[PDB]
Formats: sequence, structure tokens, C-alpha cells
Amino acid sequence: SKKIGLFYGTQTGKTESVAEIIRDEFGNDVVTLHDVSQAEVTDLNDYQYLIIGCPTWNIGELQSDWEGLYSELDDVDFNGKLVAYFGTGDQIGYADNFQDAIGILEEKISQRGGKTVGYWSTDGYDFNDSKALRNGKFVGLALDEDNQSDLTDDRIKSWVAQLKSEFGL
Ligand SMILES: Cc1cc2nc3c(=O)[nH]c(=O)nc-3n(C[C@H](O)[C@H](O)[C@H](O)COP(=O)(O)O)c2cc1C
Repeated sequence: SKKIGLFYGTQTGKTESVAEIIRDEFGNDVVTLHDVSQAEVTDLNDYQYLIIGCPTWNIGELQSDWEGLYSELDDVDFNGKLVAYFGTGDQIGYADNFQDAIGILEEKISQRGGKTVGYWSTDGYDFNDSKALRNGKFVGLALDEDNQSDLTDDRIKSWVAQLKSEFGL
């Protein structure tokens, strides 16, 4: 399959709204949305191209539904999969743990064989520390709907263009 499986979690709905934007931005290239509150870890097996969305909560912690699946990721093999990440977070209120959730998820998924695509520049954010940092870039798209909502659509448009190349669409 060349459809993209987008698996997101949300507590206050912001990550879901951004997920819908990414689906729209992919245009006629199909992206299928999956809320992880309704998923089983084995649903991840169904795609070769995955997009993982998660907000960071409670000072550096996973969104609740994602924590449930996280615990079972050693039950899946991500070899042969290309995986991109996005997150929502607040760089002003949580400057020391900005986007940690996607960094925790990517470290596990890459341990299990997934190959990360979609690295994103840190220019234009004001933060101190992040578990999503990888040699000076973020592991994936960092969105901030609390402080930088006006930038979200442009950031998504750019990242989707990069993803279509990295997924070979
Ligand atoms: C109590 C609380 C703690 C938060 N902790 C973090 C954090 O550690 N890191 C961060 O980047 N954002 C943090 N956020 C910001 C949320 O990730 C952000 O509002 C996000 O858009 C929520 O996504 P959701 O609506 O999909 O759940 C926190 C927000 C609140 C209210």
C-alpha cells in the first residue's frame, strides 16, 4: 500500500485538528486518520508509510492513549516502514520539554526498525530543551497552536512537500 496511515492521539483536540489539515494538504494522495484511542497496536502493521502525531502533556509525558500503545510497541516490527512525526506543544509554557512526546515515540519506533523521514529545522522556535532534538533538527514537524497558530498552515504545506518526496509518492 502507498496510502499513509496517520495515527494520532489528542486530549484537548488540537492534534486532531492539525491531523485533518495534514490530510487535506496531501491533496489527492490518500492519508487515512486513526485516533489511537480506538486503535490496536497491530493496526500499525497495515501501512508501510506512517505519520505519528502526539502532543506532550504533564511536563514531558505522552498523551494518555499513546502511552497505552507505547507499552506494546515491542510487539510490532517496524522494519520496512518509513515513519514521520508531528506534535503539538507550547514552547512558552514548557520551554524545557517542548515536543518531548514525539522524541520518546521516535526513539522506540526506531529501536524497532522504523526509518525516520521528515526532519524539521528548529529555526523560528524559542525553547530551551527537547527530547525531539536530533543533531540540531527536530525529529519531525513541531506545531504550536497555543503560541504560533498563524504559522501552522504554512509549516504543514512545506513539510507535506518534503514528505511526498521521502515517501516516493
Ligand atoms: C497541563 C499541561 C501541560 C503541558 N505540558 C506540555 C509539555 O510538557 N510540553 C509541551 O510541549 N507542551 C505541553 N503542553 C501543551 C500541549 O501539548 C498543547 O496545548 C497541545 O496543543 C495539546 O494537544 P491536544 O489538544 O491534541 O491534547 C501542556 C499543556 C498543558 C495544559
